[PDB]
Amino acid sequence: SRANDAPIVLLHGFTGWGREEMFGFKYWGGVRGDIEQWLNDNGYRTYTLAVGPLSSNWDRACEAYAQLVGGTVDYGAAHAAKHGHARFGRTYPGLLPELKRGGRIHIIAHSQGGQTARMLVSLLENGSQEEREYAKAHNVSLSPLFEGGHHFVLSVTTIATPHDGTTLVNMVDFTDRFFDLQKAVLKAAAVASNVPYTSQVYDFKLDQWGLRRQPGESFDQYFERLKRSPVWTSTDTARYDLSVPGAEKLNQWVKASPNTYYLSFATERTYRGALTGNYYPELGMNAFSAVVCAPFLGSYRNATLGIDDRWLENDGIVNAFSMNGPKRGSTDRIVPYDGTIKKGVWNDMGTYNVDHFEVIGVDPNPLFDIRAFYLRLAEQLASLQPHHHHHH
Ligand SMILES: [Ca+2]
Repeated sequence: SRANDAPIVLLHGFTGWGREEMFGFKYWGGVRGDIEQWLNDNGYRTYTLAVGPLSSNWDRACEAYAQLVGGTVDYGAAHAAKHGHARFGRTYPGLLPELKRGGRIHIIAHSQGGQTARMLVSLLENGSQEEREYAKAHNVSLSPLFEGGHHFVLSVTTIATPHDGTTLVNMVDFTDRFFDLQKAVLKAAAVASNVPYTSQVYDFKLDQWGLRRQPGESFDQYFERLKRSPVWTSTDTARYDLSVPGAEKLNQWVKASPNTYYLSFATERTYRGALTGNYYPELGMNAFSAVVCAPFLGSYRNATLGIDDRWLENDGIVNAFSMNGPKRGSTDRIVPYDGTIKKGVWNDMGTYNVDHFEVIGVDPNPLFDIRAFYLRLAEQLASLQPHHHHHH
């Protein structure tokens, strides 16, 4: 039964856009519909975050905070100076001013969005010691996000998240395939990549870096410039955070709050080969992933980097082994779901036979009851108790 009234907030990964972008083709629902609308219609108040898809988890968290409470994005003086980007970004009206009033939220995140959510919670709770100290030594102002003490998040749900990174980033032609992936997503929403569209369409939100598609520039050309930009070349990027070392690093500081519930969902759309031990993509997997990404993910081994046979099963984009929760360089606890949702630990809700894009409806899958998946999820989050009790 309903035990809390917190609103649900949806969060995307290395790909994603606002509800008004892509001519309305939703990241959350894709060809299958509108996930946010489905939840709202069924009585679970739901909102959508849109943040920089290629940006670091840190930038994304700063953007999320501001998008939630309202205001101008504050990346932190120490952080901005450390990476040579702007300190202030876009201004948001704020989706949930109630947060400043004691309200809470459930975050449902997909792909890299899971890392962002974890980071958000950490910053909210603990702030940033480095930002606090930089503020004091330089006499610069400080965003509340870096103070700590905030309690807005009742839970975090991650779906197909690379908590321990994805081996996809080790592909020699990663840079080109990655951007071709973006092109495939554009293709899914019936948008061409060789057309200099005058409407926005897909805003990558690179205010901090001063980058944006110009008049007369198609996505193809825009991506060519991005590839040579700091959002692809720096350590303050999705590219880095998505990597096995980059993830481990993030895990070294981004910890599970003992005040928040965490749910994890894994995905797989592969089959094992008997003679090679490798994993192959199943019939139905989004075409781009099956041809370009899956073969690699299910065959790439690296002993020195710790990548072995447990890393081969994948969802076409991320290794399944990486989803149940942070493990590399982490102190977080992961617990297999036993009918009871524990606090401050990762509740491994299992593995689902869906690919990276089918799970959000971007790639069709008629055997996947997407509406029921999310409704079941919403009902489960709504049943979370704001404070459980110790019993026999
Ligand atoms: Ca499919």
